[PDB]
Amino acid sequence: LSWQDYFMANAELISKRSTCNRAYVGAVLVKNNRIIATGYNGGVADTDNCDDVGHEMEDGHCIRTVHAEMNALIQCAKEGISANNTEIYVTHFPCINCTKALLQAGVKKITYNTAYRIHPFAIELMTQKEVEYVQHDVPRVKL
Amino acid sequence: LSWQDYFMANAELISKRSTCNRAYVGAVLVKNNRIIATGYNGGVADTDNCDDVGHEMEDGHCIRTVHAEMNALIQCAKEGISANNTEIYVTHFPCINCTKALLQAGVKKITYNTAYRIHPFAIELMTQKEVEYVQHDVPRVKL
Amino acid sequence: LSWQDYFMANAELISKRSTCNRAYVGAVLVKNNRIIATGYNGGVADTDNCDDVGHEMEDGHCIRTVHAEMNALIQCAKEGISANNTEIYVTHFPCINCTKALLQAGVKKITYNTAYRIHPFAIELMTQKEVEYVQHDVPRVKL
Amino acid sequence: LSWQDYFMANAELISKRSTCNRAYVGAVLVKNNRIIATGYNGGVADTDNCDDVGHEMEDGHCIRTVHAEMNALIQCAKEGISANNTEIYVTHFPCINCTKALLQAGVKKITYNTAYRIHPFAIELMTQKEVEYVQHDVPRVKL
Amino acid sequence: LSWQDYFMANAELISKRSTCNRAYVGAVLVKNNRIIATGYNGGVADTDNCDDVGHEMEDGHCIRTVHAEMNALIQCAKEGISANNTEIYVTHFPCINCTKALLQAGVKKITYNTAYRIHPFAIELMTQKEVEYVQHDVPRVKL
Amino acid sequence: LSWQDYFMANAELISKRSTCNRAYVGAVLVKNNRIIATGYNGGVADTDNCDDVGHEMEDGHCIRTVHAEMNALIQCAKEGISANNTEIYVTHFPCINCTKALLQAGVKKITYNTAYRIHPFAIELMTQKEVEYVQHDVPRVKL
Ligand SMILES: [Zn+2]
Ligand SMILES: [Zn+2]
Ligand SMILES: [Zn+2]
Ligand SMILES: [Zn+2]
Ligand SMILES: [Zn+2]
Ligand SMILES: [Zn+2]
Ligand SMILES: [Zn+2]
Ligand SMILES: [Zn+2]
Ligand SMILES: [Zn+2]
Ligand SMILES: [Zn+2]
Ligand SMILES: [Zn+2]
Ligand SMILES: [Zn+2]
Repeated sequence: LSWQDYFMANAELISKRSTCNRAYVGAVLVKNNRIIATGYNGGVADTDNCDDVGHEMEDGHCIRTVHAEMNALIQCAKEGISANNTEIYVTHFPCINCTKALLQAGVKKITYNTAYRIHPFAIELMTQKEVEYVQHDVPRVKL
Repeated sequence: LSWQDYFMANAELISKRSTCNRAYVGAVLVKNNRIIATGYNGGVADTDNCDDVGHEMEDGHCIRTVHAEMNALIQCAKEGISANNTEIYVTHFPCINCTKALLQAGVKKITYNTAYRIHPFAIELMTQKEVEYVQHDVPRVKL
Repeated sequence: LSWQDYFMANAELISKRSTCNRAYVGAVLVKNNRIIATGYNGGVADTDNCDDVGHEMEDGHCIRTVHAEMNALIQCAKEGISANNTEIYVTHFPCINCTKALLQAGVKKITYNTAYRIHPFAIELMTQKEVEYVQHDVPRVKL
Repeated sequence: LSWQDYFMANAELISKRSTCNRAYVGAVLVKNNRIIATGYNGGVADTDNCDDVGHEMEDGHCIRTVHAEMNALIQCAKEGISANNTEIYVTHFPCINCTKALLQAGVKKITYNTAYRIHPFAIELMTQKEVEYVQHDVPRVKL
Repeated sequence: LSWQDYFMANAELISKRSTCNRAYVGAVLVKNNRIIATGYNGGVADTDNCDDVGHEMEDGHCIRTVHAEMNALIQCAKEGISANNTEIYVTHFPCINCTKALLQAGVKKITYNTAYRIHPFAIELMTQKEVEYVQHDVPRVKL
Repeated sequence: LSWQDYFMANAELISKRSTCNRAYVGAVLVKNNRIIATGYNGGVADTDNCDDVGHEMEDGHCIRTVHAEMNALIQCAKEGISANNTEIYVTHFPCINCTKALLQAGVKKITYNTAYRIHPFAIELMTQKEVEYVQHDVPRVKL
């Protein structure tokens, strides 16, 4: 059982905690192969959730949640734990907004399981910032 | 100057470093009267800026920059410096996503200078999450 | 999955990285619902492992590895990450020394999956040191 | 008065705090010639001690205590202070178990005052891990 | 608006908080262009001040205050935030005492706005310690 | 030895590393019974010392060294290690500036061995700032 799997497996698990059916996504922040922070698709803590009270639409989607990736980053900021020089495992490739946050934060590698459309600017930023992104299936597992 | 005047002064001050024609924003994160992190309208560090190579519009908005509020938080993350129970001073009241991010980060007060129409969800959130928001102008300052 | 199910899941998960034929153990140190450190049946990092060069028996026990519980704590030490008032999830209940180490480290709960005969001194200790110990199975998990 | 002495002297002092006559041993963890953690031969804190209630035998010795070396390491884990890249001063060379812990922790040098039998595996591990161990008498001192 | 200005401007602002008219001086400790600590001319916190109760003379001056520079350093020590490898912006060049403290602390650059007489020993120490000091006017600013 | 005896012992111990003929001082900063930082009569690290090149008198006092009390605090600053709510053990009671620095740093007790005439302002301060000061001799110690 490799770290990539151990990590990519944790993402899929955490993504199940998404508090808004519109999207199940999980993210894990690793440093020295050590999980430091995690996140899934959910809104502010101690706040209603698209699950209990239904979505919070605004011409389109339940804007109620904070993206998993972002949530992971916020966990570092709230818990005061450095994210610079880390890598990340995400169920889906980050949207353009998160991609900028992750990079700004100092994340040096994006490991996704799947991805609809990777924003071209994402790719540009990643290139300029010299950050690699790699697909990596979710390992099938035991009891 | 008062503490508020000193902080809001910095908000207005740091916003001047913005690298995007379209907006000059500045955020100051404070904990126990100490500026711990800041932010302004800027893109990912070490990447082109709407300033040097021009904007990256897409739908009518140079999507290059990262909101000051966020950058201030990202800075916290990136440096392991905690933003739990902090207070923010911003030139303009946060958009709905920054609001979420900020509350999720653990900030308990948002002291703004300018403000359009605070999003309804913003208040629903600040209300539930018991965060207070106050207006305060930029003290006129000497040298 | 429940929080317990997510943690005990990782315990069982990380134990798979063990490098010693004779035992597959996995420890997950948790603080405020965040996995902060982990461990599995492994020897010193960057040294031969019962896996590659075979066991180092002496009296009938490959003494190469370090107990998962410990490695999880050592990881805490090595990274300056605190283990005070944390909670541990382990595949098998701690031997008497790990029990001591864990309590001395400041963990207040030991959630195990499997358990032989908890040492009497173990209970004397957990009792005095007011640490609680709970059993919980590994949730059956998908992909 | 050299640091080696200042440190080796502190070990002998702390070793006097051993809470079990069966063995008086002290240990000091240094980083940048700065004491970061210490330990002596004693059991879990806020627990009985071979001193007050007599030993806790198990076909041999009072298993009641945690080895000084280990205790020092635990202090880092409990207090959340990094031990990686540190050196150590111990009244006696570590047993094979502690030797593995210290190495795992990232201790880069063992300074002992005395030593019965250094486990061969200890020497092997230390070699593989490129860690030096040196004997160093205890300086005689003043008032 | 350059960082030198942003920083030198903050010093002049903080210097206005001096709680003893005999001297208005402010200091800012920067690391990675990030303010980490600050200080002005004032006495121990939660103590009287040459402002409210008049000076505390001793054949010369109100010894009641702690120099701004020193206060900044103390803020790091009290708040537990590393000052090694930082630079500093001060309204006035440090006296010989502070100069030694700053250097000991690990401050690698002194940026002053003005300076009466720079103690020769200061210059010597700075040279031996390879630390540069630079004058830098205070930028004139807005509302 | 008692805890006090162990700490005051170190104070007297570390003062022996002083590099200035004229005074041998030693400060031990303690938090929850752990020596966290120390100091002795020494100049800036990596600079000539009254010991090697002779004193730097000016008005009759080798102004080279930095007071032990301070160096202990500077060490705290330089290493990000907090000195809030700590306790200090010193060979000689602090001069008025160190007293200020120490209180401002957040230490709540000053356990000295020797003491000339405590400055009046020192008491005014320790009184207001509710810091207690105690005398205690250096325990006679063996090897
Ligand atoms: Zn939803
Ligand atoms: Zn996103
Ligand atoms: Zn633009
Ligand atoms: Zn925004
Ligand atoms: Zn084996
Ligand atoms: Zn064990
Ligand atoms: Zn015993
Ligand atoms: Zn041992
Ligand atoms: Zn005054
Ligand atoms: Zn000064
Ligand atoms: Zn001298
Ligand atoms: Zn002094």
